[PDB]
Amino acid sequence: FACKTANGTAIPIGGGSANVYVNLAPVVNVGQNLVVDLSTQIFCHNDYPETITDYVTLQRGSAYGGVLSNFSGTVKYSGSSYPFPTTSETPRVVYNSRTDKPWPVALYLTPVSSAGGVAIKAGSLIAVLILRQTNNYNSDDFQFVWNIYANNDVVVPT
Ligand SMILES: CO[C@H]1O[C@H](CO)[C@@H](O)[C@H](O)[C@@H]1O
Repeated sequence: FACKTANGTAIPIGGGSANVYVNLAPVVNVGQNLVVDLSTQIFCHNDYPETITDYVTLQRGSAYGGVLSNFSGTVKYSGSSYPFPTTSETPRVVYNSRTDKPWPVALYLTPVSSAGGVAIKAGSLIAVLILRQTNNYNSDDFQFVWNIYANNDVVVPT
């Protein structure tokens, strides 16, 4: 089991960490969602589907910088919504193919009432998402840590 980003940054068997740089809607009004859909940028696969089933959760999602200060967050994982920053490990998604499958994580971030102006700074860390991979074969319990960075400013109109 290993993962890679759209631009080809890899985290190999056994886990590790990588930086993910995301383009964000440049203007987001109060009452609207800023959507950060990581399923278009993070992909994983099973290296031995003939014998092994891989299990993958969002173990933890943390918010940083402007997202922590200026947004009210929800994370959608494989079709179900949970609070973000997260309060529990998600259910598992099964990985059972050698063909790359997206990691079905999307953040939905809506501005809090106090938010206004540059609510997310370009280049800033906005989230850390921990992918936890286990299997039905051995005791492997690996963390794939995704550090999410903003590519651009996000303005919340006032
Ligand atoms: C062969 O072992 C590797 O590949 C399998 C299947 O993906 C994983 O379950 C395991 O943790 C290792 O990453």
